[PDB]
Order: sequence, then C-alpha cells, then structure tokens
Amino acid sequence: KSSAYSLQMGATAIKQVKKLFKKWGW
Repeated sequence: KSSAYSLQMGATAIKQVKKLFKKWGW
C-alpha cells in the first residue's frame, strides 16, 4: 500500500512472502 500495483508472478510476489512472515517467528 504505497505505489505501483503490478500483478507479477516471480518477483514482487517474493516481497509478499515477507508479508506472510509477519507471523513466522521462531
């Protein structure tokens, strides 16, 4: 939620992974 909203497939998505890590915490 900043700028640029490209669909992508094998790039930006990666960043999304981090958004899923927000919960991931040893």
